[PDB]
Amino acid sequence: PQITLWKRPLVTIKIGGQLKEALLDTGADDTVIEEMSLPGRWKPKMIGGIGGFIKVRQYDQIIIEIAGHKAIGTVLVGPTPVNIIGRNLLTQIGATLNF
Amino acid sequence: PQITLWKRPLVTIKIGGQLKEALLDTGADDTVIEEMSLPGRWKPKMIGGIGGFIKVRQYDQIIIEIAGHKAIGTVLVGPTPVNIIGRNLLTQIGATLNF
Ligand SMILES: CC(C)CN(C[C@@H](O)[C@H](Cc1ccccc1)NC(=O)O[C@H]1CCOC1)S(=O)(=O)c1ccc(N)cc1
Ligand SMILES: [Cl-]
Repeated sequence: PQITLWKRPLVTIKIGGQLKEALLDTGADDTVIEEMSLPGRWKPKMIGGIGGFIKVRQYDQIIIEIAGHKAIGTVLVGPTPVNIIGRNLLTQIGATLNF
Repeated sequence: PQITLWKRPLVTIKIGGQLKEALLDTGADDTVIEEMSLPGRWKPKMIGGIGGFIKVRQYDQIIIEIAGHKAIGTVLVGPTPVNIIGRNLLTQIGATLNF
């Protein structure tokens, strides 16, 4: 699908059995999802941006269905205002920025 | 061009006669650049990032060249980790997300 940017590029995703809305973000290195429970071991990490840093839990090898496309990779779970799909998963679904 | 996301989508921008590096950021509503001197009066603006809200200076009708493409629009100046080209200017250069 070809997504224009007149508005936030939001899509529906499936993770850990729940349905959520997330932003397709080329500016985000890794994917970050709001507080939720995920299975497995995790390790703490700090990610920073506009406003500073937040502490997140790094879960590896998580499966996510992005707009009907399955993908595997690291997911950061923490107090983010919005669910963000980063480059680590955008690449897996073959997303590109065109102009 | 067609930009894959295996690495940060960085591009050269030309603003105020200077060459700078900037990130094509679909998850950013506005364009935010590091401290520098811009012409005209500014208005105050509050923007929200991953770590909270910050105060920036808004300059309108600034001429900016993004990867060789000329745009003219709003540019915010403040304490940002990297120069960010947000949706306000991406729409001007006709950028889309495809997959
Ligand atoms: C600042 C860039 C370099 C990185 N951020 C991505 C950006 O797309 C970020 C996404 C976002 C949108 C709305 C609320 C909160 C975050 N937009 C952003 O700050 O929008 C501001 C600037 C203009 O409009 C509002 S990040 O969230 O800090 C980040 C850092 C590390 C990881 N692993 C993932 C995400
Ligand atoms: Cl590829």
